Amino acid sequence: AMRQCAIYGKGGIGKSTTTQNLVAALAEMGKKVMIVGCDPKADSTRLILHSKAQNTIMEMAAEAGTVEDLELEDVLKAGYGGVKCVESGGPEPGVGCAGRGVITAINFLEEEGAYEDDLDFVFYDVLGDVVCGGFAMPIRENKAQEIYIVCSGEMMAMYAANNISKGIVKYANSGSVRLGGLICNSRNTDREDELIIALANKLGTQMIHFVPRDNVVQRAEIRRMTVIEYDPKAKQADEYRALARKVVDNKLLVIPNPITMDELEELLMEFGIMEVEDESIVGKTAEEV
Amino acid sequence: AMRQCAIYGKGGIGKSTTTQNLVAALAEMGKKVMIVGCDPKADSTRLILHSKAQNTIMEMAAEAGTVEDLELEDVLKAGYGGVKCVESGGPEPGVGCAGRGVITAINFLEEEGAYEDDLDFVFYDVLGDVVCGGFAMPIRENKAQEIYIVCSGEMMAMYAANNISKGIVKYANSGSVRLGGLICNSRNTDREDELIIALANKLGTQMIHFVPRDNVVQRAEIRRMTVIEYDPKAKQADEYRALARKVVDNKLLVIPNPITMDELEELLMEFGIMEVEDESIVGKTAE
Ligand code: SF4
Repeated sequence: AMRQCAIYGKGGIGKSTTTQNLVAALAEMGKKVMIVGCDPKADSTRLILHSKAQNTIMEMAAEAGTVEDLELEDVLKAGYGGVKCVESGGPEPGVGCAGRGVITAINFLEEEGAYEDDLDFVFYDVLGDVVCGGFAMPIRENKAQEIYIVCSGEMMAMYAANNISKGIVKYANSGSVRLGGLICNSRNTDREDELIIALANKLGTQMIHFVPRDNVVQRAEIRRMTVIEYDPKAKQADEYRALARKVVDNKLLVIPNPITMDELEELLMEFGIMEVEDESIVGKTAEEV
Repeated sequence: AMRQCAIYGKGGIGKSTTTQNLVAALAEMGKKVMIVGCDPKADSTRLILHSKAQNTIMEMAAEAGTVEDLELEDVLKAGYGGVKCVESGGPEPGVGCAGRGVITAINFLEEEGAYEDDLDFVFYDVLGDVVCGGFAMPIRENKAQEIYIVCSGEMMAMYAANNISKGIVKYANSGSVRLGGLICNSRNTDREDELIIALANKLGTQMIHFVPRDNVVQRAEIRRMTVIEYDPKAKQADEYRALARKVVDNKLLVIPNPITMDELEELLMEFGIMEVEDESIVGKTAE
């Protein structure tokens, strides 16, 4: 009776790190979990396998005679906590569509019976920036019912969360796909905490957890590992464990309430991220006072 | 002889700011220019029009029903120095496609005769992060002949520069889309200068210009303007005029030579952005 989840968020903010650590803690708790990477951009499996780069289904295709001639074992690779891993692979530059590749990979995993196995969770790690139909395919195709949005207290991360929420709504008139909460990947930015709680509230959801910035996360990283594995006796490990427990016992699943741009900027100015715009100087050259 | 150009690069490194400043410098030089924004998360015309957000072709049709029931005048606006600005409009979250969106905007403007107007340049401001078929459409359709890639001395941005080069490589045999050079948006990083000149070399192109970081940029920005208009006497203005001069006279247009991820990491390490990997302590606990 597995739960299909998706962690969405923009890049450049440690989404993959928080995802893998989250997945590590779950395994530690006694859960069988499978990670399906769906981000063209940042290795969402290296920390579970100590790998520099896991071979993707897409490259194992644009070379190994296309899909039907692939062996599950060459794609799926278990790691720490026996957590199974899989990397979809992004689109062939200039030609492919990220959405299509991701679906082809999921299909493969279903057909080759990868889900018919005793698995508690499955986390799809999707790039959640420009939420085009491509990247929303995991939602349109009912391949993940619970979505958690990794964001931080900065403009683009939040614009991204709003866009990801609009994608979810678009398919709310048809399915179990729901928003389960926001995960704030701290940037040690003032009031980031409150900013995300306020955002969650407006969206109709919750901030499932605040992941602090801890220099241990990076040490466990350049050694290609999660914190939970490096130093289980680390304060940070408890941080993810707290997140792992809350996702397990989470019952809030809603159809988000995207906000407007003005509404979003209001939020930013309200909690001290972006300043109020001085309308008097707009368009004034230096010569003009 | 109108030149069809495009500036490609990832988000978060000042691409649109450099694009608008560069276009500003061209207008100051007498060039009649038009900007067509094709970036979902970055206003590419706001510094030229002094506005917070320009009505996009997409949302101005979702209104009036559909493109045919649309007036050029409502989509194309002119701002500083006569520069004409058009905003494509990103994809409807969860459903649209950048490839579809850009073609819709290009086709309309062509049908409305926005191009044959005496115009010396057209600049497509395109997000060049994941170079999926959708964001490469301006390439597949030969709408952007000379591409200039904005990048900076950092992994993701150089990686983006590489992926854009493959996109250009992929349609070599069909059109006239070429790589004109790289533009380095300085990030106050040591050697960034050299790093990007090295990358260009590997790619087979040129570092057309190094754009310094300078607070006058943010000060013009906050007033919704380009440095050229805000403070024509500032050194940065000359920095942009220099880039515009090299672009107007540029004749080094090529088909790029992508590199491997390994060839890319070797570059970061050499110029010291990335450190060497301690083989030995991999996955080895610590304790
Ligand atoms: S739907 Fe998205 S990922 Fe797919 S080709 Fe279009 S912009 Fe790219």
